[PDB]
Amino acid sequence: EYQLTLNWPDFLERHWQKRPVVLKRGFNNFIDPISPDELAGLAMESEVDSRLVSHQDGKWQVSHGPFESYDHLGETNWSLLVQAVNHWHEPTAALMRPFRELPDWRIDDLMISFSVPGGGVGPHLDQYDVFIIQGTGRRRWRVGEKLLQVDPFEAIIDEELEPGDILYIPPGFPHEGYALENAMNYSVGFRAPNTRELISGFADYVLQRELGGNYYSDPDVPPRAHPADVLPQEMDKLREMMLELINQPEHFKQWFGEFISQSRHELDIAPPEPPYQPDEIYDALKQGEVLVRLGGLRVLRIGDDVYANGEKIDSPHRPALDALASNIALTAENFGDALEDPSFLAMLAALVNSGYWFFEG
Amino acid sequence: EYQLTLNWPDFLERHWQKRPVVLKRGFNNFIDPISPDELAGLAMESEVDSRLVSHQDGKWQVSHGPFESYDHLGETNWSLLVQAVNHWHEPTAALMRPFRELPDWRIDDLMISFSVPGGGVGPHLDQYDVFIIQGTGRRRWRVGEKLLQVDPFEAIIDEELEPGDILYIPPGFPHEGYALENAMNYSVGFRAPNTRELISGFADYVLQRELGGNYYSDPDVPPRAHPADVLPQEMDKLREMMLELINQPEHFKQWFGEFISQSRHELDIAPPEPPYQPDEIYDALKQGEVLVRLGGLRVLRIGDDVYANGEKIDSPHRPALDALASNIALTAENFGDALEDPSFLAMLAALVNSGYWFFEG
Ligand SMILES: O=C(O)CCC(=O)C(=O)O
Ligand SMILES: O=C(O)CCC(=O)C(=O)O
Ligand SMILES: [Co+2]
Ligand SMILES: [Co+2]
Repeated sequence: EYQLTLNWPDFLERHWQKRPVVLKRGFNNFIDPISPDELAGLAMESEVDSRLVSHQDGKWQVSHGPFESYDHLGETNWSLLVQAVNHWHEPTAALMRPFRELPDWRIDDLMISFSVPGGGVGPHLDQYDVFIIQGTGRRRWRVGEKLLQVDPFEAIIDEELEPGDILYIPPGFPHEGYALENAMNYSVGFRAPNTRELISGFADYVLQRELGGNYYSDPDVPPRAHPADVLPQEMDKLREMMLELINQPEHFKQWFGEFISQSRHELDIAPPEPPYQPDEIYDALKQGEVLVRLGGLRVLRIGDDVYANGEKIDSPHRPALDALASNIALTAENFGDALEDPSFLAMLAALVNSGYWFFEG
Repeated sequence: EYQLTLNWPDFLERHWQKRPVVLKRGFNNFIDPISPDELAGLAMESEVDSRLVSHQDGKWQVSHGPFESYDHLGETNWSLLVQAVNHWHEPTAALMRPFRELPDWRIDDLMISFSVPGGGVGPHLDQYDVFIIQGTGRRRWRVGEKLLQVDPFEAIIDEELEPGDILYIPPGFPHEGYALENAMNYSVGFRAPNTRELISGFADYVLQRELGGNYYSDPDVPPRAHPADVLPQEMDKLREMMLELINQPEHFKQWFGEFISQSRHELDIAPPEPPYQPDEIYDALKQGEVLVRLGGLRVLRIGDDVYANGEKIDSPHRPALDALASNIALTAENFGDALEDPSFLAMLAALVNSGYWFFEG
């Protein structure tokens, strides 16, 4: 397992969502989980979101994958960036574990860039927190003060990253990175909803479930000098209906569990055929087999319920469920007596048959 | 003009959104604004929403317009119902004026039914308030107590309506009406949003305007024993973001003005060609011409702004604008000095060119 040398309370107190910082030797003896060639290969696949970025003579150029080849690209001034490699490559997903000191619901995916000297995407800022882990090679990273693609900035951090160095950047800090030597960078990205996404999502939920069917009612309709007027008390009442629908706590929790447990990038969903019967799940677990969560699959506990990729999961076996949320790899011990409950077993079978968890690989 | 004999404070105190009631002789010497033949003719048009409802030997049958003919229908047991005749026929729109004792924003449209003896749509309840005005002929109306198409009920009102009688029904009271003699009924309908429609609309508004771009921020991210958990304080914060976006008062007002001023039925939008220049509007008004609001067009005042068919209207000429909201027919006096303001004139020209108001007809 990858192991951070970070002082976490320090980082949280001084840097998280406050100030960028180079974590020198964040990882000791850093070994890359994937090679440039493997990355390129991955970028050859259609299910994978990737891009190639180039710059020559002052002018940029972006291409989107999949790429049939790379036959002629150049020695310098380009970079291949692949989103969510952790959805497609397990060793890569291992890089994200140490960052579980921060909450799962806030973590996004892992983006990998390979760059030849000069390669990079130019000066910009992002709306999300990011840890950029330096793998093989070397890159110059610059970060300016809080103000996509921005004007040139005066740097407050200007560093050459070495294998195992990590650059943390809060949202809104302009930054710029380019390779000095053939370089792999691993961006553990975070994600945070905005209010627009929240109200949109919740509205979709309410439409789908046919909730909020209560009509404005006015047996005490107020008088007005002008019949076309809409009075502030009526407005206040309608507004209050809206707020009240939002404050129905159980519905709020269910909607948010479904909303937030969805991923921002395509998952490698491969439903088993033929489907698993509950008995197979039982037997396999009892025989000591490991149930593995699909890479990038979001699984979060909200109250007593667990939410996996948009689906709610409810069971009177609390520790087993919590095991589903916390553990990437699972064994019979994690579930305990819950495996004797056939309703629970059928639930696990449904999850596996959806391709959300798989045995061993 | 049609004139109600109703005691309005009584009706509001005892009946509005509380209890159904037959208003005997609501109108004196009631003259129908439209004939059965004209209604049928209207139902022959494609832009018009209508239906024919029949019952024979225990079994119902519904057909939707437009109808090429009525050649063979029967002497009995059917009814033609046309939605929003006030969108298509001015004398009909005149029936709605007396009901402006209730707020414009709560009023819907006017639906007209013609029925031969036995004709009617059967026992049902509605989610909106309605005044059913009896025109020519006679109908038996029954209304049961608060509980679409319902089981048979024990009536609390069971009356034969005569020309000029009006049956008021609050939402949720089952009712049943059928003709005794060839009968015209005029339903002045009301409408009230539900919470689902409100949050949907507001969400659409926020998406369209790109509002709510503020991201959840957690420099004070709370500790947890389990990394997959989502804590109640974080939930409370997200919820609070939602509520706060809803409570931005000016945005709330604009969104609601745009939302509520839309009609539930197709309008007769006929943009003039060639378009009116502001000067023509000025001249026509100055010469004494009458500017007429399009039938069914919703125009409502919210704060200082006026909203017409989804469009916001802002002008430092308050009385003129208020005139746009309150008056169906307008003359130069209604606008006063505002007509000397070319920005205002251009505004009127835009409204007319959209077909929202027209000169004289
Ligand atoms: O790995 C890279 O070079 C790019 C990382 C980055 O800052 C971004 O794409 O937002
Ligand atoms: O005019 C009619 O017969 C029908 C009125 C009514 O109750 C309805 O359609 O909801
Ligand atoms: Co960036
Ligand atoms: Co009805």
